[PDB]
Amino acid sequence: LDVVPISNYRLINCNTSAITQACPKVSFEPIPIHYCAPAGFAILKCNDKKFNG
Amino acid sequence: ENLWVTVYYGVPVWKDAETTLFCASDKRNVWATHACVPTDPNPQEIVLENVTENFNMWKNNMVEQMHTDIISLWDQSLKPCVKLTPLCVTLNCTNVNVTNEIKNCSFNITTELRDKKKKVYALFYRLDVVPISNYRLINCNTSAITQACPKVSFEPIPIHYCAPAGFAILKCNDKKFNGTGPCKNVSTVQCTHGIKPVVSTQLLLNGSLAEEEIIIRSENITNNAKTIIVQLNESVEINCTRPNNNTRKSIRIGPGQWFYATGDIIGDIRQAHCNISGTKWNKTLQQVVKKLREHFNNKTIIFNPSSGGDLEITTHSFNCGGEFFYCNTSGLFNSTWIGDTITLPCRIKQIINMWQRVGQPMYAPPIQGKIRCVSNITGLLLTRDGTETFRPGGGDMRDNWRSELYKYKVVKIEPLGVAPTRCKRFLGFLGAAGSTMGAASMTLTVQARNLLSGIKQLQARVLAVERYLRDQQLLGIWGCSGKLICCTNVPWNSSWSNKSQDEIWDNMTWMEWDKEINNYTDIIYSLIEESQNQ
Amino acid sequence: ASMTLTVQARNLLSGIKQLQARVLAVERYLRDQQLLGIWGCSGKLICC
Ligand SMILES: *[C@@H]1O[C@H](CO)[C@@H](O[C@@H]2O[C@H](CO)[C@@H](O[C@@H]3O[C@H](CO[C@H]4O[C@H](CO)[C@@H](O)[C@H](O)[C@@H]4O)[C@@H](O)[C@H](O[C@H]4O[C@H](CO)[C@@H](O)[C@H](O[C@H]5O[C@H](CO)[C@@H](O)[C@H](O)[C@@H]5O)[C@@H]4O)[C@@H]3O)[C@H](O)[C@H]2NC(C)=O)[C@H](O)[C@H]1NC(C)=O
Ligand SMILES: *[C@@H]1O[C@H](CO)[C@@H](O[C@@H]2O[C@H](CO)[C@@H](O)[C@H](O)[C@H]2NC(C)=O)[C@H](O)[C@H]1NC(C)=O
Ligand SMILES: *[C@@H]1O[C@H](CO)[C@@H](O[C@@H]2O[C@H](CO)[C@@H](O)[C@H](O)[C@H]2NC(C)=O)[C@H](O)[C@H]1NC(C)=O
Ligand SMILES: *[C@@H]1O[C@H](CO)[C@@H](O[C@@H]2O[C@H](CO)[C@@H](O)[C@H](O)[C@H]2NC(C)=O)[C@H](O)[C@H]1NC(C)=O
Ligand SMILES: *[C@@H]1O[C@H](CO)[C@@H](O[C@@H]2O[C@H](CO)[C@@H](O)[C@H](O)[C@H]2NC(C)=O)[C@H](O)[C@H]1NC(C)=O
Ligand SMILES: *[C@@H]1O[C@H](CO)[C@@H](O[C@@H]2O[C@H](CO)[C@@H](O)[C@H](O)[C@H]2NC(C)=O)[C@H](O)[C@H]1NC(C)=O
Ligand SMILES: *[C@@H]1O[C@H](CO)[C@@H](O[C@@H]2O[C@H](CO)[C@@H](O)[C@H](O)[C@H]2NC(C)=O)[C@H](O)[C@H]1NC(C)=O
Ligand SMILES: *[C@@H]1O[C@H](CO)[C@@H](O[C@@H]2O[C@H](CO)[C@@H](O)[C@H](O)[C@H]2NC(C)=O)[C@H](O)[C@H]1NC(C)=O
Ligand SMILES: *[C@@H]1O[C@H](CO)[C@@H](O[C@@H]2O[C@H](CO)[C@@H](O)[C@H](O)[C@H]2NC(C)=O)[C@H](O)[C@H]1NC(C)=O
Ligand SMILES: *[C@@H]1O[C@H](CO)[C@@H](O[C@@H]2O[C@H](CO)[C@@H](O)[C@H](O)[C@H]2NC(C)=O)[C@H](O)[C@H]1NC(C)=O
Ligand SMILES: *[C@@H]1O[C@H](CO)[C@@H](O[C@@H]2O[C@H](CO)[C@@H](O)[C@H](O)[C@H]2NC(C)=O)[C@H](O)[C@H]1NC(C)=O
Ligand SMILES: *[C@@H]1O[C@H](CO)[C@@H](O[C@@H]2O[C@H](CO)[C@@H](O)[C@H](O)[C@H]2NC(C)=O)[C@H](O)[C@H]1NC(C)=O
Ligand SMILES: *[C@@H]1O[C@H](CO)[C@@H](O[C@@H]2O[C@H](CO)[C@@H](O)[C@H](O)[C@H]2NC(C)=O)[C@H](O)[C@H]1NC(C)=O
Ligand SMILES: *[C@@H]1O[C@H](CO)[C@@H](O[C@@H]2O[C@H](CO)[C@@H](O)[C@H](O)[C@H]2NC(C)=O)[C@H](O)[C@H]1NC(C)=O
Ligand SMILES: *[C@@H]1O[C@H](CO)[C@@H](O)[C@H](O)[C@H]1NC(C)=O
Ligand SMILES: *[C@@H]1O[C@H](CO)[C@@H](O)[C@H](O)[C@H]1NC(C)=O
Ligand SMILES: *[C@@H]1O[C@H](CO)[C@@H](O)[C@H](O)[C@H]1NC(C)=O
Ligand SMILES: *[C@@H]1O[C@H](CO)[C@@H](O)[C@H](O)[C@H]1NC(C)=O
Ligand SMILES: *[C@@H]1O[C@H](CO)[C@@H](O)[C@H](O)[C@H]1NC(C)=O
Ligand SMILES: *[C@@H]1O[C@H](CO)[C@@H](O)[C@H](O)[C@H]1NC(C)=O
Repeated sequence: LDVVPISNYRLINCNTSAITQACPKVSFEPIPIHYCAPAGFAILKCNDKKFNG
Repeated sequence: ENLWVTVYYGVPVWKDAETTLFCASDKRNVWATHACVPTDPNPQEIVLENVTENFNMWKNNMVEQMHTDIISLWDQSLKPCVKLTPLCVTLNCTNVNVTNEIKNCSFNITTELRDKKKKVYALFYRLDVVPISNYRLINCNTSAITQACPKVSFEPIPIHYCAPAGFAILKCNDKKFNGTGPCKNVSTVQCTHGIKPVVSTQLLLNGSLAEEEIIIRSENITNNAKTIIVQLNESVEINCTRPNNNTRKSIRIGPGQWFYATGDIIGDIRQAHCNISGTKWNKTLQQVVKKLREHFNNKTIIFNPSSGGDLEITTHSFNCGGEFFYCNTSGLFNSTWIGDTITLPCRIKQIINMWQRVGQPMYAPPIQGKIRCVSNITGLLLTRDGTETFRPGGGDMRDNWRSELYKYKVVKIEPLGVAPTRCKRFLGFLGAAGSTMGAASMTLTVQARNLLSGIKQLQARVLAVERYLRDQQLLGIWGCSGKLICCTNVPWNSSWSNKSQDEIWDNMTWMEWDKEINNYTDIIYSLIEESQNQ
Repeated sequence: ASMTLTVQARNLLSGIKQLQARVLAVERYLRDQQLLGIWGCSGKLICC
């Protein structure tokens, strides 16, 4: 899936852009991020069990 | 008798100052990086009655500010695109199929595959190619050539400059005002008019016109070391064209790296040129000379072509539809004055070095089809030789901007001050500046509110807050932390001022008062702080 | 020492790292002033 026919083949993105490899020491495991309010603002939360949106 | 020092805050006075201004303006135009805000759809102008202010366009720091911002916008806009360093190879150039100025060059380039090369052809203008398998691009031995980002036009967008909190921009409205001196009609504005960042070298294009007559502005009309800016009260149209039906060819250099080359030319090869009406040009010169004879004695005045230097200075350059033209103006500056259509041939270049920055060339991609544009000559840049001789010239861009910013001055508001009185313990912003103190003291809230109203903007905002707080801390120390008018118990010294209450309050303005007791402020402020601790 | 309070009060106001330092200095100044306003004597250095 990463190789495309054109001494037979080319990498799939060589005619469109630069491919950057993932930095090898960097994992992709999700870390929970909390979003918090600045001074002057507040975040309100809805607690209705059947609330759809 | 019984006079005491009273502190007033929000007093409509000011002192000259330099600061950071912000833009206001309103795809991907080179001058539209959105680094700054939209305009005010209805900005106000406040006439200051009875205000005389000394202006000096040659000491105006707004010019330096504009020059720097223009360079920055240009450079930011050219960062995200293709460099042409892969093209610095030897070219094989001939003239086999062009004419019975343009060379047909072949060369090798890379492709998206690093192990492959191919031979390609392109047309180049002679001015961009230097002989050494015969030729090299003109800047390959000195720097990297970056092509213009292909989706970015260079058409000027008016930029308004606006004052930060704590500052004001004053405008001079005298019809015959030249570069310096007192202006008897001063208005306060939020922002400047929009100024188009038009780049040109001998004639000024698309600027403002003079209202009554031609105005000749110079720092020193009697020097030879200074330029002369001549503003016309009537425009002269200049019709420029690039008649060759050039085609565009797109060449792949690498992985998403595209180069735009001139392809072949359809039809005849013709020379670029500009058309100026003969009669308007002559009327313009009779008037330019007529007003020049008012500074010069009744001597013969002659005009000659630019005396020397490179193409950027000897010719009139401009950007017309994205192409960079250089035109020969010897057909205009060639005359003697004593007590049909003009055709200027031109040249086109693709590799340019703007604002005299050596080592930073840019390649303008060719533009598909014919180009035509009509511009307004609104002024001239002249110099003098050591009969008086004038020549067109001056490649220093600050002179173009001085022709629009000459009416504006930046001042800093100084809201705190004192005056004696008998107490013991809608005009708009600065509208009261020309009023007497007894009237002006009633608009203090208007100015107090205007003290609060990228890194350079954060620094400006943080500093304005710090200034505000330093004044509030001082008032808290003296007393009356919550008031704009504060009576204290320091008695008034007739030695600071022996003027009567009527002279001070019903005749003098706050500006006059500020000057009158300017050197006692470091005494009075200390006395207030000291009496407070008793 | 209580007679030199203005000397120190004035020295509370007197790149990114400098902007952060200056913004923070302002914020702590204001927090002290807000507190004094809540207690009373918002404009005084000595408050009974
Ligand atoms: C002083 O002030 C003068 C007045 O403002 C200036 O003159 C004006 O200068 C501008 C900019 O050069 C001229 O505007 C250009 O006019 C071109 C002519 O098009 C004509 O035909 C069009 C047909 O549809 C019509 O719509 C136009 O109204 C007009 O009749 C335009 O083609 C050109 O368009 C550019 O901007 C477009 C924005 O969307 C863009 O889409 C265009 O793309 C085209 O070209 C590119 C090039 O690669 C192709 O790739 C595209 O596929 C497509 O073909 C193009 O980028 C623009 O509107 C204006 O006409 C002119 N006025 C006069 C009276 O001539 C002076 O220049 C100022 N002086 C100085 C020194 O600056
Ligand atoms: C690509 O690799 C293949 C590998 O099989 C090469 O094909 C032949 O491989 C055998 C393996 O024993 C060799 O003995 C042959 O000599 C190879 N052929 C040739 C002509 O040498 C194939 O040639 C390689 N292609 C390229 C471009 O190197
Ligand atoms: C880069 O090369 C790839 C592969 O040849 C191109 O992708 C093909 O584009 C055509 C366009 O119609 C499609 O029909 C094919 O199905 C695509 N192939 C694959 C594997 O997706 C791609 O368009 C090329 N990019 C450029 C800029 O030319
Ligand atoms: C540069 O291009 C010219 C193009 O004319 C080459 O000159 C000759 O071109 C004719 C065209 O029919 C060929 O038949 C000749 O064989 C070319 N001359 C030679 C000596 O081969 C010229 O040679 C090219 N130069 C380089 C460095 O390639
Ligand atoms: C890069 O190459 C150009 C072209 O040879 C050099 O420009 C020439 O410099 C000499 C110096 O005396 C001038 O006399 C020529 O008139 C210049 N030629 C042109 C076309 O302007 C340039 O100096 C070289 N740069 C470096 C760093 O060597
Ligand atoms: C002094 O300058 C002001 C502008 O600051 C002039 O006021 C303008 O006058 C024109 C006359 O048609 C009006 O259209 C504008 O709307 C006025 N502008 C403002 C802000 O009021 C004023 O006329 C000038 N006075 C003199 C003696 O030159
Ligand atoms: C070139 O100068 C002419 C004449 O001064 C400008 O055309 C007129 O400008 C006035 C300004 O109030 C308008 O009211 C007229 O409607 C304009 N004429 C037309 C036909 O629209 C012209 O706009 C100037 N060109 C540039 C590029 O500034
Ligand atoms: C612009 O106008 C000002 C004001 O008239 C000129 O300044 C005067 O220049 C004469 C020259 O001898 C001095 O004696 C006056 O004292 C100057 N007046 C002031 C208020 O300083 C100025 O020279 C003019 N400049 C041009 C290029 O016309
Ligand atoms: C404006 O230009 C004139 C002419 O160059 C200056 O006048 C000269 O000033 C120098 C200074 O010492 C004298 O030595 C010359 O003899 C003066 N020449 C004349 C003709 O008087 C004048 O000083 C300049 N003014 C400013 C403000 O720069
Ligand atoms: C520059 O081009 C303009 C038009 O774009 C010319 O203006 C026209 O001139 C003819 C001359 O007979 C008039 O009949 C038209 O009515 C004019 N059109 C407009 C809109 O005014 C202008 O003359 C050209 N300038 C030069 C120097 O040739
Ligand atoms: C502008 O064009 C004029 C001619 O129309 C050029 O002047 C000529 O320059 C050559 C250079 O060798 C002289 O031999 C001629 O005698 C000059 N002609 C006249 C009438 O003096 C002028 O050099 C060109 N200027 C620019 C900046 O290109
Ligand atoms: C300025 O205009 C004059 C007059 O048109 C030009 O004088 C010409 O000079 C050339 C020089 O070789 C003579 O051959 C012509 O016969 C002269 N013209 C006339 C009518 O006698 C002068 O050259 C022009 N200057 C420039 C720089 O072009
Ligand atoms: C420059 O020439 C081209 C081609 O001669 C003109 O554009 C069109 O090109 C297509 C290509 O297939 C032709 O089918 C069209 O008939 C051409 N248009 C016209 C009106 O002939 C292009 O317009 C020319 N440019 C100019 C400014 O004349
Ligand atoms: C500018 O000065 C004029 C007078 O020099 C001021 O006009 C006076 O305004 C007062 C206001 O009550 C009137 O009582 C006087 O009768 C006016 N004098 C004249 C001669 O009409 C004018 O108000 C001043 N401008 C400002 C903003 O205060
Ligand atoms: C690889 O090259 C050989 C050489 O003939 C060809 O037969 C084969 O079909 C090619 N394969 C691809 C994917 O191009
Ligand atoms: C381009 O590369 C080929 C490779 O053989 C060479 O023969 C040709 O002369 C090169 N072209 C130029 C203009 O150097
Ligand atoms: C190009 O190279 C040929 C080879 O001899 C030479 O004769 C010709 O004069 C050269 N042209 C340039 C511009 O160097
Ligand atoms: C420009 O100034 C001259 C000076 O006399 C005047 O005669 C001419 O009418 C003015 N032009 C305009 C458009 O007002
Ligand atoms: C311009 O005025 C001068 C004055 O002598 C005259 O000689 C010249 O022919 C005039 N030019 C035009 C285009 O009328
Ligand atoms: C005025 O200044 C003199 C300076 O010696 C001082 O002695 C006097 O008391 C002062 N008067 C007032 C009203 O401050």
